[PDB]
Amino acid sequence: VGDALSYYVDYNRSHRVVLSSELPQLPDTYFDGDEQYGRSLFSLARKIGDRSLVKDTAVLKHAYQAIDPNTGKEYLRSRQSVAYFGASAGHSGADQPLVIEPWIQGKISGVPPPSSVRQFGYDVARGAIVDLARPFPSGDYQFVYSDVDQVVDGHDDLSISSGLVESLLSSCMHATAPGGSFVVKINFPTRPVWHYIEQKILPNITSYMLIKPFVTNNVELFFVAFGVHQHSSLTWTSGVYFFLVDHFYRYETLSTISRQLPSFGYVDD
Amino acid sequence: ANVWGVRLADSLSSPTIETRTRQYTLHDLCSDLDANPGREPWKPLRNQRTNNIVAVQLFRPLQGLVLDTQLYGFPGAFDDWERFMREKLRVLKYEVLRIYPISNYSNEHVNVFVANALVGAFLSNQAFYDLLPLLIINDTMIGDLLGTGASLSQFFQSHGDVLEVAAGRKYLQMENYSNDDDDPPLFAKDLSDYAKAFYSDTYEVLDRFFWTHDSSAGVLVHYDKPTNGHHYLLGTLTQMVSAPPYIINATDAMLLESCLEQFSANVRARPAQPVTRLDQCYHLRWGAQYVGEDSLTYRLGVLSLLATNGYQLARPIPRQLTNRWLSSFVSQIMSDGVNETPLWPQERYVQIAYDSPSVVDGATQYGYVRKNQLRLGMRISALQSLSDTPSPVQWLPQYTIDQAAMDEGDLMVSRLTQLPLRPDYGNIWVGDALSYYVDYNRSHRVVLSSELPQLPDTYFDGDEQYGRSLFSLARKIGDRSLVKDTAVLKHAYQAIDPNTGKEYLRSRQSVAYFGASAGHSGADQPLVIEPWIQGKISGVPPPSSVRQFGYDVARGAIVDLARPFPSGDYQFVYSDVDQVVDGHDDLSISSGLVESLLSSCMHATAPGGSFVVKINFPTRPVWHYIEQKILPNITSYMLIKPFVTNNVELFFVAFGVHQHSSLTWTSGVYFFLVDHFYRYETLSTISRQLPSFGYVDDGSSVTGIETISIENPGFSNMTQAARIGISGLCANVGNARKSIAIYESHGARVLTITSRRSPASARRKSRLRYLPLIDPRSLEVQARTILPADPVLFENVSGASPHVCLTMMYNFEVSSAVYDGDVVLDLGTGPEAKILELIPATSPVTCVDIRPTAQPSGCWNVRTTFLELDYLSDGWITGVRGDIVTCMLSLGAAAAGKSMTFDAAFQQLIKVLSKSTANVVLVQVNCPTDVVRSIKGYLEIDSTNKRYRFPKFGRDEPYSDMDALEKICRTAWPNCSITWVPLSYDLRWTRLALLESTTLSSASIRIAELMYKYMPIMRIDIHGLPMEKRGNFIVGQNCSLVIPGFNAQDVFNCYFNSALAFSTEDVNAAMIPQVSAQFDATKGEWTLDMVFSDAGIYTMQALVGSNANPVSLGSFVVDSPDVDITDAWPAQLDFTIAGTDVDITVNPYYRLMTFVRIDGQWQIANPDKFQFFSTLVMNVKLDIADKYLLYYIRDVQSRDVGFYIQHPLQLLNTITLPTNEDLFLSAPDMREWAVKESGNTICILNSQGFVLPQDWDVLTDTISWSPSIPTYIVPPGDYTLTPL
Amino acid sequence: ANVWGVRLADSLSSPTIETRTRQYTLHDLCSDLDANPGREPWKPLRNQRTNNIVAVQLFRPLQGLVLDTQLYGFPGAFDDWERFMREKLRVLKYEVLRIYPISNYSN
Amino acid sequence: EWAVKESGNTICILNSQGFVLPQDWDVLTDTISWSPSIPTYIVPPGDYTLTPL
Repeated sequence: VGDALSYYVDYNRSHRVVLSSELPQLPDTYFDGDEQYGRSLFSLARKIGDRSLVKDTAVLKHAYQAIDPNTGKEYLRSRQSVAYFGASAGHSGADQPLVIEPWIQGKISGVPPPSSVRQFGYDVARGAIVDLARPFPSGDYQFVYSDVDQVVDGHDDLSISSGLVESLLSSCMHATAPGGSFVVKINFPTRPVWHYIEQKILPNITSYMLIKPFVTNNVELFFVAFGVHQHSSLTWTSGVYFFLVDHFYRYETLSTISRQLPSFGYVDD
Repeated sequence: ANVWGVRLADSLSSPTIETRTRQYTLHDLCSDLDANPGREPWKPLRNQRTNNIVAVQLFRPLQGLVLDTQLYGFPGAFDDWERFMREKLRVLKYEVLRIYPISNYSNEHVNVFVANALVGAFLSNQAFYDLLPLLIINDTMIGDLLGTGASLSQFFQSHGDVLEVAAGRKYLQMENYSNDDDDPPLFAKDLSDYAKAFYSDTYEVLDRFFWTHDSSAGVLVHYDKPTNGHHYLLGTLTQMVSAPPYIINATDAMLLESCLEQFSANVRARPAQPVTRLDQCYHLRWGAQYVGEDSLTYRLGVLSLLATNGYQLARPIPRQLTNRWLSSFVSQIMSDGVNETPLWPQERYVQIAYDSPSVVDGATQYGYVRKNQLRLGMRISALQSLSDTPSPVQWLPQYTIDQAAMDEGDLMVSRLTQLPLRPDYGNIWVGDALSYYVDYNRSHRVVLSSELPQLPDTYFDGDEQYGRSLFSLARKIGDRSLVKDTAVLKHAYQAIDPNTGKEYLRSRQSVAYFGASAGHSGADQPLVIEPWIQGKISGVPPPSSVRQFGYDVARGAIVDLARPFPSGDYQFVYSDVDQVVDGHDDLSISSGLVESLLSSCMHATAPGGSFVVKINFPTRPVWHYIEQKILPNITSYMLIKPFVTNNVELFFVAFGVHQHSSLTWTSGVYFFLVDHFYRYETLSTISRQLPSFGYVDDGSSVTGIETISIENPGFSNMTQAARIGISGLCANVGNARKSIAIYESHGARVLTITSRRSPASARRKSRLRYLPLIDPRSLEVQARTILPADPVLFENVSGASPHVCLTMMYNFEVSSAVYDGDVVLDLGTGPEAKILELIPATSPVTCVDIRPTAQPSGCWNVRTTFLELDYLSDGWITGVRGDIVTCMLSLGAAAAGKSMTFDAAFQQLIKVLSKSTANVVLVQVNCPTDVVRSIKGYLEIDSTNKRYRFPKFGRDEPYSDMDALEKICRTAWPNCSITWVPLSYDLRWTRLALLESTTLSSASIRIAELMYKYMPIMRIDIHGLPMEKRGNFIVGQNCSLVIPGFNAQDVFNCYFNSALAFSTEDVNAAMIPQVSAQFDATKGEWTLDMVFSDAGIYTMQALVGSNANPVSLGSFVVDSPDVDITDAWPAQLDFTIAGTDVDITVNPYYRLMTFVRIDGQWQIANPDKFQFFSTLVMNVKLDIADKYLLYYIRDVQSRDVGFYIQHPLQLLNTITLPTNEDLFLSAPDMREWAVKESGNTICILNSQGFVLPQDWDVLTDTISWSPSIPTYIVPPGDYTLTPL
Repeated sequence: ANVWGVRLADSLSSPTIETRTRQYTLHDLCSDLDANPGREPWKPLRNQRTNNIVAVQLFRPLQGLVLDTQLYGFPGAFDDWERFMREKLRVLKYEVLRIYPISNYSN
Repeated sequence: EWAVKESGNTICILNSQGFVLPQDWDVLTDTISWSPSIPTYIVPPGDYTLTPL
């Protein structure tokens, strides 16, 4: 029970350089039967409000505190253009993410309202239906936010998982204007993914940050990219290393536990 | 995915955990019999509309109700039923406890079968006592009964090792039930005997049992968790009619209900959440030879199989079922089509695909078989439970390399369209009205009526009328005659008489309203009057009285104002009297009346007074008449045009009547009219191309609605016909806004796509050779409901934002600058490539931008190539072909992105274009074409650091000075001809809005026009004829043009918005203040020396040859004077009726006027408080209220107010007050203000029950901005005003 | 304006545009039979003084009422009439759809 | 609702239903208040005091 906690990390030049290949991999058993059971039970027995909200408000507050050295001021300024990639109508009957309205009305401290917010995604209501994994008609946005999900049934399908992340990332880049920033939610962090970002993205962004709003036990992650389309020499750091290691360990230990509990609505004999 | 009419989702999903079974104990029985609030053996079902309980679902016991309903004697109301049941059940309970004391039998196992019959017999008054001894199980729930010769065979009888047990009612219908669409389906399980159950402890036996037993009806089996032991279900011959127009058999029914129940569970499947049974589907075991491959009973088997294997319905299944729904579903199941899946029914056993999620085979020992070589290439994932969406949603189609014949497209469309149909038109134009005016100016060049523009001789042609009517009908606005009157009235009240330094129209004068109309509104008079008289109209003080005359009067006198009649002298006569004409040859009559009306006004207006006369059709003869018989007898005049509908209607105002003068028509008048007529003309040619107001769209009109609807769509697999159509529609509207909807209609699920076609989309279409097919995925995934909406032509209701309008302005120019065959090179093209809809379908293009396009490829008719790259980089242009280059809204932000200066990027751009084949270049550029002024809220400029800031996007862009840009071009192309495109007056661009079903707003447009002055299009003809600017191109100063390359016999024409500014052929008849034409034969250079009176953009054109051939040169800009201003106040202030004089140092080019911002609106300051005269002096009467109000001085000489000058009289606010002088007091506003003397409250202004203090006095004519509020004269003292 | 007792105005005036005809489709029929709030096949007429609905004007279908009123068994109150009609019309609708499934005859 | 006072003289009440921006006041483009919903104004020289209600 209770509010959710957030774990994060950001780029620090003074940190020792690390290569994707040295970063922790996603457990090869993450998709085994019981592993799923564990994650489900935990999810069901967890008492909390609308999830997608707590998560968004969280990252949003964090991303708004990032300061650009070449300005001494925030990468995310108020009154800028926004795009919410993968917006969902939800059964709540709000017809859009719960974050939006509060955000726009300035009810969220530390996160000043934007100028406008466009919504895209298959499950949209106040937006346009599109396959964000491919090019589509839109403008330039100073801030792109993507809660777009990645789905996989088995482990050998992680190829697909990662592949979409690639396409999503790329799509964001193209949609984000120069000097802007974007966020991309990643369901299953894999080396191939870390490598890709490393090779094709870190070198073209001023800074980055990783966030984890802990609500349910899983590996889900939030990658934030600041100052887009500007050559740099960024790389994975030690902080990142440590961060992930803890991140995966946490999950791992909780799983082995929740895995020993009874079915949700079981019959005790 | 997709079987028959039913569409399945692209993913599978199934439950993983099954509940562990719990045996029934005596305790439980009694507890159930108690029927306590939380745990009753029943559950009520409500009608989804009315919400009344119409039926109950029974649990255990109560599954024994098997006899005629008449025997039970149940009441009809639910709440009564509960009592009835509770009571009887109680009695029975004790009967049980008497034989089995809870003290000793509480944990014993009870025989469900018996339990059920017990209650069931007792509730129907049948012998029940002989059942009790069997209530507690001896050794086998079945074995126990196999022997017995007790109770009725109505409950159960034995057949050797088989036990026949009667299936009891599952649902008990209440009284309210009515087979209503919104009533719940009961699947026949609400009637007598709907099935017979046969229990045994082993299938081999049940099977052999049916060797000698009819099974024609169908035998079902639950191989998962047999509700009470292994058993087969035999359907009876009863049926369900609740869901029309079908008649379902118990067997089919049972199948159906279960089948749906699983299809449901498959979606709410959560790995850690257990369900009663893994597979809820009943499987047909015996008697399939009576069912044909085309019977519901068969297809249900398929559906059942799918559901078991994990398929999910693409359709949303309500939590509570209703007949209408079931009816619909069944309807789909029975529609044409085929079984797209690899699953077929087999009595033999249940087939589980190798790659299916289900796990039953691992949880049961008999019944299922998993076929290794039976695979469904489907991903595993549950479904998204989305709520229903109240209005259609927008959809952006993405395309694929697949092609189709253009014909097939159009055909499929016409085969799927909902057309014809009458849609709601909507509104063409919205927002307040704009006013255009002009007044007499001695310093203007004299003009004769004969030189003024005539009314189009086609103004009365059929279509011309149509146009004007449609425009009128589609225009959303309040009472017209009001807006018009208030308008002119405000304008006429600001006219000042030199022989007085004060207004011609003073307050409290006599008025007469000629041609007053009663109107259908029921006001019985013009709406202006009352507000006017009560002083609710700022800047227009109330008169003394107003008399009304006219044929359609109510509060006046009926007369023929065209002839003499009994009346007095009026200081101000206002005539909204109409002039009517049927044909053009009748204009004689039209004009003739104007003559008579004018004359009549004159005679009715007293000397020194003024009058207004509305003129329907302005003709030379009219202008001439006024010229010859009126201007010479009036001090001054003015022309006004409140633009509401497109027409030529005009308002002529005459001031200081009956006083010899030498007035004449001026240049301003000329220009004015010319624009006036042009405006109309261009709008007409447009509105003339729109559909009838309330027309029926059959798809003929160039501008209309496109819409198709698919019944029980199917994508995943064999589509085409569907895919083609959808693609076809997209071709017809291309780039237009498209919205979809998924809903049920008459039993079928429907997909409806709606959009709108325009002449533009048709352009793109004609540019196609083949029809590009869309990627259905975006739709295929959709698994919800989106309610449809009624079609509207002009959809939006706010009217295009300034930004959009602006965008269109640019786009328009592009489309008109390109002709057939011309090759195009557009830089910074978007992914949608709107360009394609602008340039001709015969002109090939090359689109360049960093971001990849979303457009198709091989489908084009003429070359259409897209490139991924930075057009600003070096080395690539070389290989590219081009004739005309375009770069609209890109270079600016392009630079901002590279942290360059506009100059920098522009220079670069030019350098790149330098090595091109291009002859012409059009570039939208961030550069001021007039004095710098910010457009609050839309465009704010930083003089210091060259930057434009657009608050609507939060962007920052740099800009440069005209000189620099021109320089940069000239150095590159010395013979280039630079021409800055003029649009702040031309409305032709509007056709890219109206003809495209996009509503326009008067305000939005004006703003867009202002922004253009700082974001103009620079058109460059590289192989042109250069001009040399030398003078100081500012208003009222000396400019000079040097034009080489011509002869002494060649002429030049300078235009100013389609208006001829002057022609060297006769410098004496020039609308400009000064022009000089010289030619230096030695050099071959002409030198034009001029002085302009109006700021803006002028274009040059030359006529060469004796035949005179028009050749265009560039255009130049004439900035406005300095917008600097200062108020110099004296040392001592004057709080007397004389007022204090303030020195105003400002250029005379601008006309001033004061205002006040009250509650977010601009109010014209009272003309009796402020007085402007001659240097410039402002006499202002000091009001105590001034300390609570802030006035501003704003320029008015333009079609816009306070643009160049908006100076706040701050010193007026901070003036200090005299504690020993009689002061002037008026309420700051409409609120209640507390007047205080030394902190001592005296009274409260604007309060109900206000009483004028004895020592106070009232000022004859008020000073407050609002005439309704009076001004007082307070005695010396220290006052303070506090609002409440 | 002036013939007999009727006085005419000094001007003439006439419509210029005629509506393009639309053929009736099965879909339309059913939609009409549904008689949904906005598009019912009838319109009530009120007494200009009392303002009570005293009669209904029928459209299509419903232009087939040609037998003795006694045969139809219509109620007397308007609001009751609406229900009465709505219900019967519904029944008929399905009868139609049974022979002509919307899936195939909608257009 | 906060009562803005100038030399003890109540001027207006912030956050009140029916609040009307004083003529000599001005609005700051981007607010400063911890809560973006609350706007920042620019008041003329004077001795101010805020009282809550």
